Amino acid sequence: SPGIWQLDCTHLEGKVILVAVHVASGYIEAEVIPAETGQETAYFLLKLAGRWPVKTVHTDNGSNFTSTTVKAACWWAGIKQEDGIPYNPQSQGVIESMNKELKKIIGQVRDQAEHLKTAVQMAVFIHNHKRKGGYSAGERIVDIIATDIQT
Amino acid sequence: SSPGIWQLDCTHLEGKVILVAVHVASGYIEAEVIPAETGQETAYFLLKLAGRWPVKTVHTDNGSNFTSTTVKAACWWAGIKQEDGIPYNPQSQGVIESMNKELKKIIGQVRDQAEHLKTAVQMAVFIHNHKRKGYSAGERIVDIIATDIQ
Ligand SMILES: O=C1Cc2ccccc2/C1=C\c1ccc2c(c1C(=O)O)OCO2
Ligand SMILES: O=C1Cc2ccccc2/C1=C\c1ccc2c(c1C(=O)O)OCO2
Ligand SMILES: O=C1Cc2ccccc2/C1=C\c1ccc2c(c1C(=O)O)OCO2
Ligand SMILES: O=C1Cc2ccccc2/C1=C\c1ccc2c(c1C(=O)O)OCO2
Repeated sequence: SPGIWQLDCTHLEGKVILVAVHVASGYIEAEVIPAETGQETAYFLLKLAGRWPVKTVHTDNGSNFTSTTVKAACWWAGIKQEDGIPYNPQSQGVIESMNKELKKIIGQVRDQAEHLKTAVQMAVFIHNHKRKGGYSAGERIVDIIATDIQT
Repeated sequence: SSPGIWQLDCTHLEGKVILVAVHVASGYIEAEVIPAETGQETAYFLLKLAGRWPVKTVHTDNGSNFTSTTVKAACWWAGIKQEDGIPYNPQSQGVIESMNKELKKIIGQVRDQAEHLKTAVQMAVFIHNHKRKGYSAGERIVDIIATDIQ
């Protein structure tokens, strides 16, 4: 469970925002891409798994589930690729809520940056630092993974 | 003071620039390929970093990025103390130089498995961070920051 991530893809300004959520903590990484292809998704997972211990990924849709490039990246990085089917239905709502939160932050900083990608990274910054402890998502992920290392 | 300190490091390969941030206390890195090191690239890269780890201090890699107003804007935004990168401890220039070689060596060993340099560079970041030294850099940074919170 310290190793489970969920991929999430949302839209804004006719661009695509790919998001990985660390399910246990709510911590995210996100990027702007021109379209969600297998190649983007695979490259994004390679980045994530080099930066956090990614054991399992719940892919956002069936195309990325099926994608050969995605499977190659998952194999390369040691990731157990899974579907992202909400066998707990509160899953669709939690994600939908995140997407709305993120878009609201992106809107609040909209003005401080010329490009959408800068706004998105500002929104990642704010989401990850936001106090619940009240511990933030960033503190939780570190706490979860550190606990896990000492066992 | 050590859990928040990062060092910027810029190196070259295949006519492109590899921008690296090293968590000084753990050796853990993030890195990107850019067409050229500009203030804007450096500022955007720092914004990314500080959204993903608690970045308190950055030692910039050179005086241009030290001076750059875009880099100062991103440091301000993200709450980062921008410092110089003067190796007051000389054991620094040597540690950074070794890393760059280690990275290029890893990039060379994977270079065949990916069409693009960016992919090879992220493979290298993956290999460096996971390498057992037997704790890894990725293990160390989590333990350093966890200890700090608690
Ligand atoms: O003006 C500000 C304040 C600020 C605070 C934090 C980060 C960036 C910026 C910033 C501009 C900017 C800078 C670099 C970029 C970039 C943009 C942008 O305007 O989108 O796009 C890609 O690299
Ligand atoms: O530990 C981590 C991992 C991480 C990853 C990304 C962002 C923050 C953090 C983080 C901690 C943290 C969190 C929120 C904060 C904050 C701190 C902090 O510096 O302790 O101070 C302001 O709001
Ligand atoms: O073939 C493989 C094996 C592999 C293992 C891990 C990650 C990528 C790849 C990969 C290809 C690839 C995929 C996406 C990319 C990308 C490349 C590339 O070939 O550089 O460049 C940008 O997005
Ligand atoms: O805890 C962290 C943070 C982190 C950030 C980035 C990469 C790895 C890790 C990491 C741990 C880890 C490290 C090396 C390994 C390894 C593990 C692991 O999965 O625990 O298993 C194989 O070599």
